[PDB]
Amino acid sequence: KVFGRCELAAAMKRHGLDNYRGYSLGNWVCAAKFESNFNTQATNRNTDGSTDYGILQINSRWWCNDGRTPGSRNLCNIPCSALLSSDITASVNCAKKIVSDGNGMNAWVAWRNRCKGTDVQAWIRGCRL
Repeated sequence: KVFGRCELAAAMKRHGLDNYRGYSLGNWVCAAKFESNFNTQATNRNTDGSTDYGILQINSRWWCNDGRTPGSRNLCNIPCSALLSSDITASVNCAKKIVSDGNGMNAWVAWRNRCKGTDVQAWIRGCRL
């Protein structure tokens, strides 16, 4: 599923990401924009042999199991394919663990390079939330 911007904002808010670990909703929407282009089916292989999955590009080395990643830990206890669903529940629950792991949203490299420090409020402009 390719989410609309306000569609994704409303779902992320419903699942408790707005101000989660102190990160405003616009931070999460901006992260998803630049990690996945709002596409739940996005996958991208990393050089270490892991892969990132889903709307928030969650990695198969620490967080989900994809069966082909050396040193896999599966800390979210979920198959990586569950993170590709049109229902973002599993991605949000895993994202909550990731953003709590010590480095905050810097775990998302596109957030750090493209969203951090910017006017992230713009990502929820116009939305009825």
